[PDB]
Amino acid sequence: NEAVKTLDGWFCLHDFRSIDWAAWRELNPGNQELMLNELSHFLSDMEITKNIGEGEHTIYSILGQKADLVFFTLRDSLEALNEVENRFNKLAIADYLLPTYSYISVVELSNYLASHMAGGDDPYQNKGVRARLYPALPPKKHICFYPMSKKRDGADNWYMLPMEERQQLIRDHGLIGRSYAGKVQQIIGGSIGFDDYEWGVTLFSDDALEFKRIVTEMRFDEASARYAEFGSFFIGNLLLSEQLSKLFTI
Amino acid sequence: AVKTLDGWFCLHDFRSIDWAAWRELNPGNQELMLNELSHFLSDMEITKNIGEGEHTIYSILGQKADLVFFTLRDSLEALNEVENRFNKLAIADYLLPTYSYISVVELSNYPYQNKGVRARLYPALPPKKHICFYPMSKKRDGADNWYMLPMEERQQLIRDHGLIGRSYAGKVQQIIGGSIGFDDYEWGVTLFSDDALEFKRIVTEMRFDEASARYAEFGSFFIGNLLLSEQLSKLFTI
Amino acid sequence: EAVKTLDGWFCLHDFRSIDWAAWRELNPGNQELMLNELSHFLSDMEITKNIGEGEHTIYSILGQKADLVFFTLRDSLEALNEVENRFNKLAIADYLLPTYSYISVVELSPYQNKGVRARLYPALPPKKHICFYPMSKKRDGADNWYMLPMEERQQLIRDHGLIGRSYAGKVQQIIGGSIGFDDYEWGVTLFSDDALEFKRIVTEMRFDEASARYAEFGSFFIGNLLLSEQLSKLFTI
Amino acid sequence: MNEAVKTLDGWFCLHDFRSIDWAAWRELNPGNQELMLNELSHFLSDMEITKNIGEGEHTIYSILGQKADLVFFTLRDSLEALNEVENRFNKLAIADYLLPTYSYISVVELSNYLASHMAGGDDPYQNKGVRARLYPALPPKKHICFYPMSKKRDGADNWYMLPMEERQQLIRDHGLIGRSYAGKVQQIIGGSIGFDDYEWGVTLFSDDALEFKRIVTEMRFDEASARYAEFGSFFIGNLLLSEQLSKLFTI
Amino acid sequence: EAVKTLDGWFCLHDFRSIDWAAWRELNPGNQELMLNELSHFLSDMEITKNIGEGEHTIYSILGQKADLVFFTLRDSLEALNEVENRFNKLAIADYLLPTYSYISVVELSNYQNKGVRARLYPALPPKKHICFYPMSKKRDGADNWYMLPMEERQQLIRDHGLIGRSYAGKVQQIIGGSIGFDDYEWGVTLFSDDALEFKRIVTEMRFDEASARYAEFGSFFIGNLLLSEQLSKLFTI
Ligand code: FEC
Ligand code: FEC
Ligand code: FEC
Ligand code: FEC
Ligand code: FEC
Ligand SMILES: [Cl-]
Ligand code: NA
Ligand code: NA
Ligand code: NA
Ligand code: NA
Ligand code: NA
Ligand code: NA
Ligand code: NA
Repeated sequence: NEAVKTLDGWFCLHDFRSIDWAAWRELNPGNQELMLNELSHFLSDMEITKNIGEGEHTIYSILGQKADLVFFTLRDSLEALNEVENRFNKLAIADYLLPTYSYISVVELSNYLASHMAGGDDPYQNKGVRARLYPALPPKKHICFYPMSKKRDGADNWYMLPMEERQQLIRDHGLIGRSYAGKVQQIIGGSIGFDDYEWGVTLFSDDALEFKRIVTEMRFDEASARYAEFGSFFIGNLLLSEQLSKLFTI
Repeated sequence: AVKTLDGWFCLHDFRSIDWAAWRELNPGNQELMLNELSHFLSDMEITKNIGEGEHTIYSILGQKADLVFFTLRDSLEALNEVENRFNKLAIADYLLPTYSYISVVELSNYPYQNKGVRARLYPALPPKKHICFYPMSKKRDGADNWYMLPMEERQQLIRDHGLIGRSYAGKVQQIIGGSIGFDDYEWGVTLFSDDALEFKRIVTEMRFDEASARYAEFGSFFIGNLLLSEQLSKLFTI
Repeated sequence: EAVKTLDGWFCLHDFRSIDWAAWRELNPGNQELMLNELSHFLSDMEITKNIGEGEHTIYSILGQKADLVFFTLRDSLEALNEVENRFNKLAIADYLLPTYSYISVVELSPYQNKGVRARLYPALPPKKHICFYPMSKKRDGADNWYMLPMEERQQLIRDHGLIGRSYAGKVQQIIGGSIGFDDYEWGVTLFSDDALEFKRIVTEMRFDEASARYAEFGSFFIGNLLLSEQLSKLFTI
Repeated sequence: MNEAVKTLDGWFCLHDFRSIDWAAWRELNPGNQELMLNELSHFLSDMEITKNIGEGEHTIYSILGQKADLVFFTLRDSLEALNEVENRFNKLAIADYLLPTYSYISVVELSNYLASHMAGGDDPYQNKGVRARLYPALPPKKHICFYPMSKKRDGADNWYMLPMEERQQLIRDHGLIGRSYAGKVQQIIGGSIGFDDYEWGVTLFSDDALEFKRIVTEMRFDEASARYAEFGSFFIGNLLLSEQLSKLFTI
Repeated sequence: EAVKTLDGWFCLHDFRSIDWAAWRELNPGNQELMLNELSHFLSDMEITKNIGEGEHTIYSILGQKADLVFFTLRDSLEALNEVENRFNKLAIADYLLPTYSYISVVELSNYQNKGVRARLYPALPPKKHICFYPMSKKRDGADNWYMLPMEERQQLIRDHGLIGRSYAGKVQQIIGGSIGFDDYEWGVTLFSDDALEFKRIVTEMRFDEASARYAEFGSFFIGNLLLSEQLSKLFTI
């Protein structure tokens, strides 16, 4: 009956793309170089915004046919995020990066558990809270993304549960997640009102098998076993600018 | 069974921009097509001014769409004519259809001369910075069957739903379009706000209210930023 | 305990999207030739109608699902498929892209009775608007229509019909049975001069137990009557 | 504890649904069209040879609606032979104009819910009546109906949790309805557990398409289907002989 | 309460459909050059197989879902993604259209032991046929695998394994865990010289409670072994 409340940080876009190798193959090397030069300029623009504290971004190569690349971008406004989107699509090389999936969310800190001492202070001025709402992206070797929702299915209805019961379920969920400290970092984007599921979940690790371990362990925790609804899963490997030229060289 | 008052017919027209093909046009042809679109929109502005409809444009975040054209007309004939004349614009070959929704502005009984009722059936569109659209239906699933509830139960559920919505006065404006008989869900919901986080807040709060917790089925969600006709030239300039 | 039906014309709902980008590239003379051929095809349809061997009508569809629906009725599946092939062989059909179709047969849940024939071989009323959607009856746990005893189903059907009778002169329905023919169990076509009547009747029925508990719906399509004269206007950019 | 159904299995089956790309076909001049039709005609006569030496069957139906315009139903004695027919077909020049819209892989199946021959030590695959079912001759009926289906595993309606004697009863009652359509509807059941996305592909043949509606409707009120049937898409079509193809493909 | 797993090679199931119409437009010379490049690519993968750093095989797939599956196993996600990108950059890959893929890791559950290594880093038997499908365990009302206590689940897995052991020598299985990696929880590959053994084992398991009550299935793919030396014949029109 008591709705969850959230603190909300950067707006987020997960932008998945497949490379149109057949078309790219037809460009002569000089034109490929010009397009990669322009992309490097765009990416340095991204880096400038990161270095003044106004957003974040990273790129991972995606395994399988769902995508070749994910561009994960965070900005302080939907206007800025959409401007990045348009600037990217207007790049010459974007004609060769075909959209296969996207997700819009906002970094979310819910109030199921406390993130700071109660008592009148502005949480947005708490620098530990800020480090979570406006997260620096760890350059971990692997990324995992998937959206999810909470079930509203007969006797398994998360949104009919009272606050104290949801708090208990989230608390137990967090005990598992905290046991992966130093092995898995999570960024939770809330997407109710913004996209097709209720959260977009990003995990970072140097060992992709930690994704399998934590997701499996949580699936036996009642919060997920009874109430999790999952979308598609995407797994990838860190892709640094220095590796893009190689990737786009046939 | 609920009864309703019904206002303007509505089209949400979602479009993706085909940049790769647009890029191949020389600047003169791009300008010609944008000028044709500009006259199309000024003709829609006239219809808006004479009180025979409304329309607005928002840029859409993510890959679902680049633009939404939200048009309201007093007849399905007029609405279909707008749609066909839009599709026949040269520039429409570069605006690819990704999703659409058809509905009618709805006011339930949970009069047409009443000026306050008219303001809702024939709504002026607020030029808010952000839009949110999603369709939804009510469940008919085992023990969670909205349409098997007696009228008094549904009236209580709607009443509690409305109390939440009233607490967002001044922060979120809603247009509810009925679509039973017209499209694949039962309502199209359009929200307008200067702060997109208010969409997240109102939709989350309603999801813990029984009327939605037990009975709501949701389609896809679209969020966007207001786009004025005068900004189209810049958007389409590569 | 299974229902028995009387069966009439075989029906095709053929939804098409207009490929404006390609159509735009045709010079005016070629557009005119293709419209001339289409006008010949439609007069062929009209001849079958006028000798009592079928029916047909065209409506413009709102939204992106389709631009046009061609609703054709014929006395055999061979004749229905032949119309289909003739239509797709038209030059202009290259610009009418297929987006959805439905196959059904007009259903009454005797064949010399004139009143029955008027239902099995229905004249299409030239109403301003059309509504189409397919549906099935649920087989879902405790909401299982096909496990109900005949007398229960009969009662549910009765109350459904009372609602329908109250829309006499506002909505005309054609019910096509499609069990064995398409992906749902019925195709429902509604005709009216006031499209809000579609919303009213479908909503009122959805609160009736027959639909509230047991109805499963496909996509809905709503449209406006398109006469031959208005086709030339439509296809003139 | 729970006894799984056992099956006898015959020819492997491909239902290959295709849509005609009239816009592309229209751009060919008559000489090149006739030539691609000639190649198709030779292909079909080679299939006819395979049928005549008892190594398979095949038939063609025109499909109503937009799901497809044609179905090529092919039966062969091995998956290697079936896949070679498929590839050889796709390599026909005309196949570029026959766009794939749906396919189904199955194997002609005779379950052991009811007996097909007297118990004993005899090899059923030498029983000529059993063979007539496992390696079915295709009747040249005017109409075909195809749809895949599965049995539900959904809460209290779980077919695969039922004991054998209860499933036997349900199938027995199903068969009583089916046998009442003797001379009106012929069925070929292809099992596809492990081979495709549903558990069976069902093909019906009849000279009156309304018998399809009649039998399927009547069965849907039988408990075996009312409680446990899960249905895919339905396809209905009209017999198309090879000699009718030139007329079909003449614009 | 949660299962713990040993994890071996990372796996890619890469399903492709041949674009026959585009391939037909190529002159035989270009076709041969593209097939030569593919042959070199495959022989490089054979080297990786011979030094024990991975595995791969190719099967032709029945029906329209695909024409080929490329099944590749590598010791890192970096090495797997590199194979994938190298493949897509082959000229011939423009004619091998992607129709489905699966990412998993060979999994041994706890429900250098040289015998363990033979399962985690499996040699691929050159069986005449392959079967692939993904699956998950249900979390649906009263049929919720992940809410069962460990002892119940262990019993269900025990009975499941008895069935699998009775097919030893006829069916070889590779179970890939995919929780966190793809859309289902496992990818299941079966190998056999008799495709009917796929139907027999999968059917028999479906009447076992572990699958009857709790298994959720994706699409099924079946195919015939395709050696590198047979590719020229397949692609020659
Ligand atoms: C992995 C993974 C998933 C997705 C798969 C699954 O849930 O089965 C996953 C799913 C979710 C989902 C939805 C939610 C939103 C729940 C809601 O608001 O109803 C959601 C929400 C939370 N998670 Fe979560 N998670 N999660 C971690 C990993 C995963 N988490 C790790 C690691 C940590 C530990 C890091 C940290 O301290 O924040 C962690 C902690 C939290 C906390 C903080 C609670 C606490 O501190 O006690 C909240 C709130
Ligand atoms: C947002 C949103 C949704 C979408 C569903 C969701 O769970 O997100 C949403 C959904 C629906 C739906 C269906 C219905 C139709 C009920 C039915 O006929 O089943 C539906 C119907 C009503 N709503 Fe609704 N809403 N809603 C608001 C926002 C949202 N509303 C705000 C704000 C207000 C407050 C407006 C005000 O009173 O000033 C508000 C009020 C009403 C009133 C009473 C208004 C009046 O006449 O006074 C009726 C009736
Ligand atoms: C509209 C609409 C639907 C769509 C379902 C929905 O919930 O939207 C709709 C749905 C169905 C469906 C299925 C069936 C058949 C299901 C079955 O179990 O046989 C089905 C069958 C019948 N309907 Fe129906 N309808 N329906 C009307 C409109 C609609 N109807 C109007 C109007 C009338 C009143 C006209 C009259 O009195 O003749 C009317 C009456 C009947 C009668 C009684 C007349 C007769 O003998 O045929 C039968 C039987
Ligand atoms: C039509 C139709 C369907 C699909 C619609 C539905 O609701 O099932 C249909 C569906 C199925 C399905 C699955 C199965 C698989 C059962 C299982 O193994 O679970 C399945 C299996 C069988 N069917 Fe079936 N059918 N079916 C007929 C028509 C239809 N049948 C006609 C006709 C006959 C009459 C046979 C003849 O004499 O030629 C007939 C007979 C059998 C027999 C033989 C039983 C007996 O002889 O007593 C078995 C086994
Ligand atoms: C575990 C688990 C799953 C997935 C669900 C879950 O994790 O709860 C799981 C899934 C499957 C699936 C599908 C199939 C294929 C057919 C099917 O019903 O889908 C399937 C088929 C087989 N399994 Fe299976 N399993 N499985 C074990 C555990 C699991 N198994 C353990 C254990 C062993 C015994 C190995 C050991 O521990 O020493 C074992 C053995 C086999 C053998 C025989 C192998 C052999 O003799 O070498 C076959 C055939
Ligand atoms: Cl902390
Ligand atoms: Na990839
Ligand atoms: Na703030
Ligand atoms: Na966008
Ligand atoms: Na339209
Ligand atoms: Na057809
Ligand atoms: Na290699
Ligand atoms: Na194939």
